[PDB]
Amino acid sequence: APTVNTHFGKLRGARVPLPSEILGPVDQYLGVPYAAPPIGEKRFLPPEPPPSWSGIRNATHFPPVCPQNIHTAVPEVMLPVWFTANLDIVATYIQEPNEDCLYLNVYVPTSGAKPVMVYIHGGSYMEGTGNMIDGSVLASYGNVIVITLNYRVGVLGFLSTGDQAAKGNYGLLDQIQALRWVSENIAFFGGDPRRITVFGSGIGASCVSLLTLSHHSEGLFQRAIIQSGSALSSWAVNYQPVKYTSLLADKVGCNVLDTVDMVDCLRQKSAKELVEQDIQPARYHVAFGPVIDGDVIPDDPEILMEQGEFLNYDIMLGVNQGEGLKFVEGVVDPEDGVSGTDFDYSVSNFVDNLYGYPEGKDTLRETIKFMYTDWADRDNPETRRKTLVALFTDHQWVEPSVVTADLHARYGSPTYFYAFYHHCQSLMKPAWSDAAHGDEVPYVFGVPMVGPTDLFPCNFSKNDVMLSAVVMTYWTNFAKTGDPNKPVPQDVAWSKYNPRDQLYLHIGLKPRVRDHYRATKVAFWKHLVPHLYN
Amino acid sequence: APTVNTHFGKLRGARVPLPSEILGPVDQYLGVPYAAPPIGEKRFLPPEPPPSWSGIRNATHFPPVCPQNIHTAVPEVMLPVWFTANLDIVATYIQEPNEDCLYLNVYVPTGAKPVMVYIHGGSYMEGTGNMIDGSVLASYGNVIVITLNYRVGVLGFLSTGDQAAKGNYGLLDQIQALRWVSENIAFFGGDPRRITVFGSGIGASCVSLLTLSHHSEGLFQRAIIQSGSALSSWAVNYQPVKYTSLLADKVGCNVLDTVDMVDCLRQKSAKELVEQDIQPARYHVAFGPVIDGDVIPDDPEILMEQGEFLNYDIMLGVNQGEGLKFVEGVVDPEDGVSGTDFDYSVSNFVDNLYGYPEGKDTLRETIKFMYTDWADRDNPETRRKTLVALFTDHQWVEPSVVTADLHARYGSPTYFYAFYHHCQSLMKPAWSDAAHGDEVPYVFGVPMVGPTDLFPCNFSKNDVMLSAVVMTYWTNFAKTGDPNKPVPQDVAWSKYNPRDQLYLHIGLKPRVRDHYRATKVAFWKHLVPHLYN
Ligand SMILES: *[C@@H]1O[C@H](CO)[C@@H](O)[C@H](O)[C@H]1NC(C)=O
Ligand SMILES: *[C@@H]1O[C@H](CO)[C@@H](O)[C@H](O)[C@H]1NC(C)=O
Ligand SMILES: *[C@@H]1O[C@H](CO)[C@@H](O)[C@H](O)[C@H]1NC(C)=O
Ligand SMILES: *[C@@H]1O[C@H](CO)[C@@H](O)[C@H](O)[C@H]1NC(C)=O
Repeated sequence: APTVNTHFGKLRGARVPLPSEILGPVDQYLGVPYAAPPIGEKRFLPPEPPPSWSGIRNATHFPPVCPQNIHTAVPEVMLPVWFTANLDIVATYIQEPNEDCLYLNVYVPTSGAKPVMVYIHGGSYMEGTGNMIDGSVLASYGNVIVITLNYRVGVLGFLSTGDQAAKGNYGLLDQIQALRWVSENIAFFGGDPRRITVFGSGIGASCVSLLTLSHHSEGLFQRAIIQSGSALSSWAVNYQPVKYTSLLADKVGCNVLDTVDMVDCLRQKSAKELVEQDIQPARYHVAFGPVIDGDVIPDDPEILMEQGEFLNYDIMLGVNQGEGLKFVEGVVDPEDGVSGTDFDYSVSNFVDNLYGYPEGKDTLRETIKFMYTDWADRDNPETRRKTLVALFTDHQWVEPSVVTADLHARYGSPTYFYAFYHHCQSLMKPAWSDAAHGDEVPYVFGVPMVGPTDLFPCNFSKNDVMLSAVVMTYWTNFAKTGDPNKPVPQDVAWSKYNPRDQLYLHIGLKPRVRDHYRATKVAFWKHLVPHLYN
Repeated sequence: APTVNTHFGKLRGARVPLPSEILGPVDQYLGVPYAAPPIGEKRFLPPEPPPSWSGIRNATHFPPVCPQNIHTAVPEVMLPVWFTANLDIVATYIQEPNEDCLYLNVYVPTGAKPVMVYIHGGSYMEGTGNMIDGSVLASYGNVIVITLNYRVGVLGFLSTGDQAAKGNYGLLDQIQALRWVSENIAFFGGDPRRITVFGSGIGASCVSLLTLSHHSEGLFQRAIIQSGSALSSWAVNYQPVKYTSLLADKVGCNVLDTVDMVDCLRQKSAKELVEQDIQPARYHVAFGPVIDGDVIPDDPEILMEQGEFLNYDIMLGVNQGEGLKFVEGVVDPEDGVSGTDFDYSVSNFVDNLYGYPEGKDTLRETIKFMYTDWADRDNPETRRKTLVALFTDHQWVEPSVVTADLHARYGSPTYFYAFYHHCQSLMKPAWSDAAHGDEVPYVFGVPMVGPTDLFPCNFSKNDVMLSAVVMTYWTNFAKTGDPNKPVPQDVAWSKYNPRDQLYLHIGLKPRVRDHYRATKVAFWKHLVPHLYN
């Protein structure tokens, strides 16, 4: 009977033994309320502290997830491969969602106060839950506390009228609120409030990125790990909340004169209704997500990076070899190639969606075509496919991540960069593909140590286990000391990243330090492309 | 007393033994007239057959070279490094030039032998085949080597853009010299059926043009085009009318009627026409080959598409650092180039070649980007290398590749190379790679004789070994049209085609590679035309 005392009352967790003998068991406390339920008047309002309970509270079972619908259309590209490939298994987690969903899960190892790693999940700002990820392995192996949380998503989480009626960013405020709770209470679990690291993958990483740039998050956590995401990608921030919110208002018939009144009208509607609505944004953009409210996000995220807000965090970030898999998947023939006409089509469509037919568009389009053509093997259809993925991977992930890594390490503050060049073999993904979006997740959470799971049907080798131990060792070490190499040595040194040297860690079965990761491509998007048009 | 009978008379050459003991002696016949003197009425007229001579002609000494002046300004970048670095020694060859200068030199080893006809070239204004001694190439490769003299500068390429002066007289001289060889080299033990013509620099620009001419038909079978093309900005003069009239004004021979001004120009001393300081636009030529519609029927690129030169076996290539003189002015004592200096030269380059058209600003930044090493942005030494490469790629590599592509289009025999070696000397900065003309000494086997007045290089044993290799490749091509047959190296030089793009990397360790600087070549060929109108 594992019990822990907190500022709001006592709660009872469970001791669960890992299938692996070598790994020790963990005490896990599921469904701990970190805020008062955001329902009724509380909807579209910042989170409030949870009420206290007089007795011992049961933390044995998973709570309801936040209102969401996987069947309803959402941007496919934004979601991790493991997610879309296994929608059936995911559905078992999402069933019976409730607006009362602000809960978190805690995984504690069985010397001294332990570091705390707070994970932020994320599919597309519309879906997902921390429940899918079981932090037991990461906790027991690295001897740290692992936390997975649930936050308001979609309409309920990010609705904004662009004024005082609905400022937005409620999903982010929940994360802040969840972080305060950990800061004030994790000491009760044997956790160190002074050593708190927050990390996420994909959209989760975009959230982590934004948390580092916020005044509200100041003092709560010390380090961040930003995996395959940034505050700078086209779908990280919604620059038209007013447009998409009114579209919602019309669909539910909540159209009225005063924005204050229409928000109130939205409060009356069932939580289910607001979610189901088919509100599609412009391609590679988001209809409901973080906005620049002037409070939580005081300015354009890039400007905030220049101002130096997030320099007081130790930061580790990186990308995968083939993130943008879904960008070309539609157009790949059975021979695993892409035709020249198809290449020209995708490149042009890419320029259409991202740059929107500006002056000199014809000039840029040809320039993009040139940079991502392998002139040493012009005709090869397979290589044509690789470059096409690379085009999307570089633009949406690599360049924004690198710009972030540069701006953070500008004054020597601790920064680490990586490129993930390995992935499990599975039927979830075409055999010709490299490490795709989210493919780093299983190794971070030590899935090969437990073997194949319902969510990761991968056929893990001994090599997979070996790398997973390595990745976790790097990851937990960073949490403990802000240095990937200390204190637990590998049984290669991960060098610090600075704008001049540009050293990064190539993570694969063959690990090594390298420099200037795709710098020529990164330079193209950062420097040359802004010049070509206007 | 080495004597040979010809269609124009008997002539006696001299037999000279090579300093290398391994190499056998050669019979050399110097100053053989291949055309009637182009003087008086003959000036600015196509070459005519040489008159016969009744006695035995002495061919032991060099004849006068064509009218030229090395002191008078000519574009420095166009000239080979060995030439400009040793103007003093060059001057001894150029002394006493005479308008009666259409002579050639023959080098014969002691069955019928292949004939290699070399065409020299600095800038169309100067030079002579006399400077190059084909004895080594002849004795080692067992082939006949021929170096010729042709009309240069005003006398060689003056054009009024009409019938008064069609131009291309320098090329016509080369054609005429080739006819002479075709009809008479059999008397020397040569095979008229196996004739290869080759040249370096502007000389290579000529060979390229000869292959595209109707006039050259039937004369020669193979060509070796070294560090030159018919497509470079300075290969063809597209404003002959403009520069010719400038000359007329300076000599005071300017008139409305073209026939009369040409006639007046005939009156002037050969001396007067040469000395004149007439500078063309940068990287362009004031006097050179023109598109007359006869010798050069159309734009050289168009002629390539039409397929004129497909019936020739062709071998061509470039050097690693051709464009040395493009950046030499701007190199600091640290052997580096500053960013401001980098931006300056790149901007000036776009100014000269593209002439400030619309979207020049967009193009300028794109050039800057492509030739910046973003993996070592700050390095001043690397900035220097890229600056050399920019000029090297644009002026030599890309035009050469385009030529090689168009020739091998239907599978006709083509071979490509990149020369990645050079001798150590004071002629050239120590940091430099193989520069313009640096392949010449190895082609002509200079290391076999050791350092000469024209090539003060300190040749190592490695230099000798490579020179043997290069000559073996070269002479093999002359004999069979294949670099590998019949004499084996004791590496196989693969044929070049547009898809595979295989080339021979020539250095102390020769090897086959593919798609030589293809990304850079593709930039100049495909992307750059798009940016500006
Ligand atoms: C918690 O669950 C246990 C059974 O697992 C039950 O005995 C206990 O009464 C529950 N506590 C509360 C407060 O409901
Ligand atoms: C899973 O492993 C088995 C061997 O145990 C193999 O037959 C199968 O191909 C593997 N699956 C994938 C997707 O590689
Ligand atoms: C032939 O010419 C050479 C020039 O090198 C001269 O020295 C020689 O005396 C001449 N011989 C005769 C027989 O005229
Ligand atoms: C002369 O040769 C030596 C090596 O034998 C070399 O180090 C030196 O640079 C050479 N000097 C010149 C002027 O070629």
